[PDB]
Amino acid sequence: DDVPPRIARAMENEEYWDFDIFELEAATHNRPLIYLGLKMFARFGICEFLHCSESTLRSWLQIIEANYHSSNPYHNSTHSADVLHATAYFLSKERIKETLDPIDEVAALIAATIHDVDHPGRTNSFLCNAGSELAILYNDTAVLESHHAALAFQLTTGDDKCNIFKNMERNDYRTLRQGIIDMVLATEMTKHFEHVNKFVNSINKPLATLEENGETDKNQEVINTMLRTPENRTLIKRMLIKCADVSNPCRPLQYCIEWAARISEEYFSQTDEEKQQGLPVVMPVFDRNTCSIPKSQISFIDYFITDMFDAWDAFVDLPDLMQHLDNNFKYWKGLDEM
Ligand SMILES: Nc1nc(Cl)nc2c1ncn2Cc1cccc(OCC(F)F)c1
Ligand SMILES: [Mg+2]
Ligand SMILES: [Zn+2]
Repeated sequence: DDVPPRIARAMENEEYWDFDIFELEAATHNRPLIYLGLKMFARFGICEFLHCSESTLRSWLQIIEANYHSSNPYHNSTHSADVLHATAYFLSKERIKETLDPIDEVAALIAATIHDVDHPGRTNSFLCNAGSELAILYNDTAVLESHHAALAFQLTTGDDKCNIFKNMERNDYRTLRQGIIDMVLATEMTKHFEHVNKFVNSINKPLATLEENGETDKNQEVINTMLRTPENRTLIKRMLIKCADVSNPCRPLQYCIEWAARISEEYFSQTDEEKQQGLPVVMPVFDRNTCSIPKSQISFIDYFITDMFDAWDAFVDLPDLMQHLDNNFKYWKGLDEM
């Protein structure tokens, strides 16, 4: 409650898509997650649902944020707080509100908070080629995604101070734990097109078919019943976390550029280590000595962002994100000048 003024002023317009996440980063001194988590979890009423104290939530955010590595240019707690902001924005949209249940909202907001915890600033493919402890521990399969969810549950339930789940009932926790794990694991790159195509095929195309019939009261209930199944709610949750995770190209230009520099610097660090250690170079284009950041951002947006956000926008209606996406794409194209 008693927040200092600059951090309070940094968190004023957090329902809005335009949000100065880097000012929140500077004002909190690399602690944006704990302050933005407290406000978001309070506004959604999360501890009322989980029956946790404000003091149990505080310790939980603390130990989760602590295990985010500040030395990572991108994969630090500021990224998680940003993904929490985009997650809350999507939940607040009319289509998600009338489709998802309160337990899903709780699963999404916790999942955004924990989804990259203890990221080492290296890709899964780096850890497998290096034979890292977590690649041997997780058998080269979704190495970091399994670690994030597992460590998050180790930190939460391992201590009575941090366990925000301790006052829940048996069945509710099993359902909520399975929801979090599924959203955290869905962020793995190799499953990108699989999760996008399942969303298009099972949601967008069926929903577009039924919208051709009309705006009938009996028709809306068929649409409501179809979307609200457990299978389709899972597919929406995977899409929502996946979009929030890589929402930075749909941000205001000033933030879009900062996120590009951070993730690029992070991939250049891995490339310097791979050449030094003799490891196979998994991202050859991302070398600080040869990489055109604007052109790599264009390739990134064409490969992962454009179709995914096209489908998500067709479902949720996200005009501001697509307008920013267009403006940012044109900015990158305009910097060539050659
Ligand atoms: N602006 C960005 N540019 C680049 Cl080069 N990578 C980014 C960016 N924002 C997040 N990432 C991380 C990333 C990298 C590759 C794929 C990816 O996919 C999202 C899902 F498929 F895993 C996310
Ligand atoms: Mg991740
Ligand atoms: Zn992430």
